[PDB]
Amino acid sequence: AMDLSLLKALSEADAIASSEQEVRQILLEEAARLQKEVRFDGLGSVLIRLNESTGPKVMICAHMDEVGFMVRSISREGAIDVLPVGNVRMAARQLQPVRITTREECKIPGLLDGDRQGNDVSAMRVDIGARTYDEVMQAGIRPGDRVTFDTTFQVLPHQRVMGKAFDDRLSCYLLVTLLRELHDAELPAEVWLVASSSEEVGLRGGQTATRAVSPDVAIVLDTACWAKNFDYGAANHRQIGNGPMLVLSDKSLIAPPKLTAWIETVAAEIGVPLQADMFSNGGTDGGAVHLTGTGVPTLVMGPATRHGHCAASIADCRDILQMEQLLSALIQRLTRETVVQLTDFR
Amino acid sequence: AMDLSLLKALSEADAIASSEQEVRQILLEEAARLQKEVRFDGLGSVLIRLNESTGPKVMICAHMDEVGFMVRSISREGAIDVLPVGNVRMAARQLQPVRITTREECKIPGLLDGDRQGNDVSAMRVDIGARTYDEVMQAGIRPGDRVTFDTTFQVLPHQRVMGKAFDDRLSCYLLVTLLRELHDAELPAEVWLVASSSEEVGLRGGQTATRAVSPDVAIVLDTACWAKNFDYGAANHRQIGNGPMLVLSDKSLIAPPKLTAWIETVAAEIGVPLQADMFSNGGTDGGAVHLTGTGVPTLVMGPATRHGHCAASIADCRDILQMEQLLSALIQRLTRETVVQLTDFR
Amino acid sequence: AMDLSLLKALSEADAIASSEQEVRQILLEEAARLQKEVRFDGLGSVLIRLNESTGPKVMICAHMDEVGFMVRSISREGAIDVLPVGNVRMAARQLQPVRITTREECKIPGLLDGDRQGNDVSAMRVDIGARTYDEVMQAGIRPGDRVTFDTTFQVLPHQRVMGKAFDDRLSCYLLVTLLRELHDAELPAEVWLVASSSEEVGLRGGQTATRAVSPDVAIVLDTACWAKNFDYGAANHRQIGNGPMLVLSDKSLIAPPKLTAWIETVAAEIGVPLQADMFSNGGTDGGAVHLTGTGVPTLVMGPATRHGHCAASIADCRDILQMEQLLSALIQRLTRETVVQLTDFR
Ligand SMILES: [Zn+2]
Ligand SMILES: [Zn+2]
Ligand SMILES: [Zn+2]
Ligand SMILES: [Zn+2]
Ligand SMILES: [Zn+2]
Ligand SMILES: [Zn+2]
Repeated sequence: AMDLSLLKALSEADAIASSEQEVRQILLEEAARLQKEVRFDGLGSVLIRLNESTGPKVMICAHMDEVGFMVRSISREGAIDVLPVGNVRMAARQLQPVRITTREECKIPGLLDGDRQGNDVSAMRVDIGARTYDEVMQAGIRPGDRVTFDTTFQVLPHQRVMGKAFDDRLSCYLLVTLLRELHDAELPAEVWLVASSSEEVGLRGGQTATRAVSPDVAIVLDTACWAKNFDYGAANHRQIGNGPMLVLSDKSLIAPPKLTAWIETVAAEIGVPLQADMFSNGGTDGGAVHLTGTGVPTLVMGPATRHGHCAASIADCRDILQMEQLLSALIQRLTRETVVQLTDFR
Repeated sequence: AMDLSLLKALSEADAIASSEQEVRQILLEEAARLQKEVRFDGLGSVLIRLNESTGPKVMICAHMDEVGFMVRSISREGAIDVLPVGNVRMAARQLQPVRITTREECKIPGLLDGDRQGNDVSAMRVDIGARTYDEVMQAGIRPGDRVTFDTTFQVLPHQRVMGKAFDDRLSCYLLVTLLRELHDAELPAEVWLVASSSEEVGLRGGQTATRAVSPDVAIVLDTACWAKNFDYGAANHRQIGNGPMLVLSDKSLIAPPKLTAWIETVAAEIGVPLQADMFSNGGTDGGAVHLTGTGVPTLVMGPATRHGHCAASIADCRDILQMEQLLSALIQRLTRETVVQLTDFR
Repeated sequence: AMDLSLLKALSEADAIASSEQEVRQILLEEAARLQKEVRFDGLGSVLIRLNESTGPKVMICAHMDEVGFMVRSISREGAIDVLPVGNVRMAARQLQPVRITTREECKIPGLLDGDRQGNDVSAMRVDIGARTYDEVMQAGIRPGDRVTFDTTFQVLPHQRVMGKAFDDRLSCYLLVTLLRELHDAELPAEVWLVASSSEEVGLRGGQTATRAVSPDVAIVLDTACWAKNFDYGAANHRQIGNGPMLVLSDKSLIAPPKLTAWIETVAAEIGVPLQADMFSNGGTDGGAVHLTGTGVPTLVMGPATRHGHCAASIADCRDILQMEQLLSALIQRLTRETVVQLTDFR
């Protein structure tokens, strides 16, 4: 079963690096309802201790922030200059409905447009219909205000879903349903569920949250899409409906073969199909995470999406439920001896 | 003397980020034979304690991984899509003999080819003569398999050598011969010989291994070649036969003048000529290493090579022997008072 | 069965136009062991009379030479300038392992590199690690020395093989196995097996050897590959595993319909599938051969390969065995009345 109102709430929440209160508050409400202790790092990353165990520490990590824009400047004509926060697709920077969230938490709708030069779109502005600097000031808008795509979460035919911020609200969704499923479970590992701050602008909350937790093993949840959307050939290992992705490599991390092989054997036991994927361009917080302290065995997993870093992505509900199932099964098998065996280089 | 069978074993070993077992086992055999304690970081970096001393901690660091490719995908026709691991030269991605190592450690030879567009070569595929997907599966080949240049180590005239992975197997070679020479020596410093994991893909095993060791001083061993191979002019400071290189700067590190001055005085005492070099394009272990904790006085040194990040590099045996001699002499002189003198900013 | 040691010997032999002694000696050893008469043309082409017959003269022709390079010049720095011999692929002229054979028959390994400008790669140099002119002289290297790809012959999965010079060492291989099989056979034709000199540089040994033999009919054995390697569509008629190629046309020859029809009927009788192919870009022995004297009915056949004129090609052993079988069957059926029928224009 999908909780579509939770997925709607997370998708529609407006949260960028350093202003993630809308996502944080959802997570905090879930933890408080289940009487779970919440800790924070210096950046505001949410650290939820699932349980108490003398077994190995496992961190399951998602990012709270989405790609968007930030108010930079207001012109005398009431044009709102913005800069991108994260890698917003160049093709998603022209004539796009957006909304601006002010310090008083008011939301003002607008149309974003930019100048195109070849590949690149820069000099972006948001139009709220204002004719003066003062009209914008009156709406409560200020430099630093977050700007996000103006997308309503929607259900698609055949149990697929569409909305903004699936990178990485799908994984925030998974953190919550893991918490709901496993809050009273007897587990062989101590599990920390981490929603890290500010991933889209680099590798920020990932680093600090990992240090605060100090896991023995880490699972980073992120998503990705194939550039050629309707190419269902053997080269596309990011096809929605074909099961969770197991990321073998990205620019920041090459997954450890022992951990990869173990997860594959668990997925095969429980009947979850896996897509083994490699990122040619992208980075995840997998990179910063594994390089913490003296090194953490880490891999990246997640459901595939179509499109990404734009007004809307598409995901398949079965993929999401299967990731939930695989994560739970992995957690239930992560014994001290298992994690020792997966880190023995002799 | 040169141990050519050792250099052959190291050069011909196939080891990329996260799959360095072929090099690690060679290192482990050397340490065991000399009854030396071996530790690991979380990434599998090999940490060899040479001795016990109350003097300063000295780390000598080389990397285990080589540039290569990784199996990404297998088409219905039996084409094996691969992605580069590390910066493989663009001119080394077309019609190159390679071999793939499977999870069962079988080695399947193949021909790599890529699609050239201008400077760039991408969409790389390996051909093993297969006609179907299932033929490749039957050979044991899977996504994630390491792919390396199919190069046999060879002796050249006038005591020079040619083979793959000289970056950084020449430096792994140096770690071993230092271990063989100094295993029973009385030394003013506690020496750690570190073969770090995953350097070609970033600041990876270097960072974590340095933290595990916490040295007072670090020498990072790496190699480089001059782009204009037969220009023996004054601007080429990477000429084979002209002595070990002392790297004054690279993208990731500017060596401390106090440390470089000291090394220069030791080399002049023992009659080892040095080439002072600056990297305009490249980075090293050096960058990650010196930024560890509150900062480690660090420099980069090593034998020059011709060519690099391709099927074969060329090195001069005299250069290698002189580096070995300079490393031993530095270690014998690294007293507590020396390393305090070289770190005094007052 | 395949004689892999023979194919290895032929593939690994280093032989270019005017220096084909390594292949010629292999051929001479086979003929002597079977007490067969060997003649030469003025270029050194090897002419083997299989038998004595009053029937029509049949020539079966392969070429001895491979594409490679030739030492042109040695600089004061010990760089060895080379020029290509034959059409070496442009994508096979950069960072390629090679070896140089001197007049004393020593083999010095090296790395070839070239200067790319657009499509073209020129100003090729070989590096043997030398630092001076005199170092190269001391190694025995001189202008005129042959330079070949440094490729070891290798077995691939599913009974396929990989090595250099498959163009045209696969066909030299076929000459030898035909000689071994048919040395004592009673035949309706007088068969001449010809390994011609210097094909890669023009219409060279083909022309002169044909004149020395004056055949009534000629089969020229050569190989080709399809530019788009993994396109197994209907337009690729050079797929390994799909049977020997019958060349309907190339730049230098349009095969006689009467001859191609006959061969097609023989192949269908014995169950050998054929791929009918047309060269849009290439020429062969076929062109020079058919224009000899008052004209010789001639066609080109051979096993397909993948890749060509580079460090390594791939071939399918079944294709090679089927060509051997088709050649033997053609020879056994080539009666005086057959070859008169196939040349009657009235
Ligand atoms: Zn993202
Ligand atoms: Zn993400
Ligand atoms: Zn390198
Ligand atoms: Zn290196
Ligand atoms: Zn040819
Ligand atoms: Zn040919």
